[PDB]
Amino acid sequence: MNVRLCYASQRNEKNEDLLQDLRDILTEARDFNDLNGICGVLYYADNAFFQCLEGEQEVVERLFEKIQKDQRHYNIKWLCTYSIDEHSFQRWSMKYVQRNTNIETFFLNMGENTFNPLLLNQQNLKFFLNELLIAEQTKM
Ligand SMILES: Cc1cc2nc3c(=O)[nH]c(=O)nc-3n(C[C@H](O)[C@H](O)[C@H](O)COP(=O)(O)O)c2cc1C
Repeated sequence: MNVRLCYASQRNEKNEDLLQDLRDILTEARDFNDLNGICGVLYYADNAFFQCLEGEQEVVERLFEKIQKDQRHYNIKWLCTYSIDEHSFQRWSMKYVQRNTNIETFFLNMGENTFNPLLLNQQNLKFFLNELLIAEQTKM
């Protein structure tokens, strides 16, 4: 089974150098994901991560277990795991997306002015993933 797994987490602010942490996370993620048949997107804004992992169920669940142990975030909240009929994020071992006015417009239009993916219902999380898919990747 191929699956998409999504979660949200909090930036651990004990870590002072966020810019280097994001570089390190994306370096590690792109290396491992490429070697293990995983793709997806990492969204970062307002001290919170949202990630979607796509790939074979066992490798994706194993990677999510490893990510839970990572001291660069805390308060990991699993949002969904479902089987997928297409790999939407196959262009990227790990796409990087930051907040932009289109994503802010998306949240405002559906009434969620916190811009917090953790608050989205199943349908709105699918729409949020669409925004992350069409967003121009942020070059790190
Ligand atoms: C928000 C976030 C997202 C991450 N995404 C991935 C990823 O997609 N793939 C990956 O291999 N590592 C990712 N990591 C990194 C792993 O958690 C990190 O490389 C791992 O802790 C190294 O584990 P090890 O010491 O067992 O090698 C991520 C880390 C964070 C904080």
